Amino acid sequence: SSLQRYEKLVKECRRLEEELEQKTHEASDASQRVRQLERETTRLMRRVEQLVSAVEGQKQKLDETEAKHKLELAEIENRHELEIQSKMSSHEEALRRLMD
Amino acid sequence: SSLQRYEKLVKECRRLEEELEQKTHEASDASQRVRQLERETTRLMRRVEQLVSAVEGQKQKLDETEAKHKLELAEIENRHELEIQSKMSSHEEALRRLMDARR
Ligand SMILES: C[C@@H](O)[C@H](N)C(=O)O
Repeated sequence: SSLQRYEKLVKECRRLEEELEQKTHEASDASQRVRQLERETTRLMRRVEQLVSAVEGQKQKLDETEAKHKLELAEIENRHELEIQSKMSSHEEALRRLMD
Repeated sequence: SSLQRYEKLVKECRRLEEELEQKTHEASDASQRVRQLERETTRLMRRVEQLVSAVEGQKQKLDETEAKHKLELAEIENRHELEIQSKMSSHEEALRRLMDARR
């Protein structure tokens, strides 16, 4: 009776002490895992941020190559039309000097 | 004394029980945060692979755009050479006919 009731409560106290020890080891294991994952997430968010800046940089660079090319084309076209006009001018002076 | 001995052990059992519940709650919060981190980890990893693929796609588009620009420049030079040759040949015909006329 009385001794048995007391030893049953002693045994429950020990069961709580051993479960507490187990949960302490598991909480320690979990904290190792959270810290490991937080080091990964922060490292991931950084490279994502660098890659977004990279994509926007390549997109800007493509608009720049197109802008330079369209200008190069316009300069070439202007220079060629003036060269053709120069030939026509020279031809007219030649005809004027030969035919008087 | 028998009663007092049991009641003192009862209070310790409450302290341990309450301490186990606090540790149970802490483990419950921790393992939930792990699961959220594992989800965010795969979500971020998926975006890294996307952005890397987007980078390689833009680099190929850039090289082909440069290649296309170089072809268009060569075709412009070709057409200009065509027109120069046509102008100079028309001026030579005009010369030949006008020198014939004044003969
Ligand atoms: C829980 C405890 O108080 C009880 N005496 C038992 O035997 O489990």
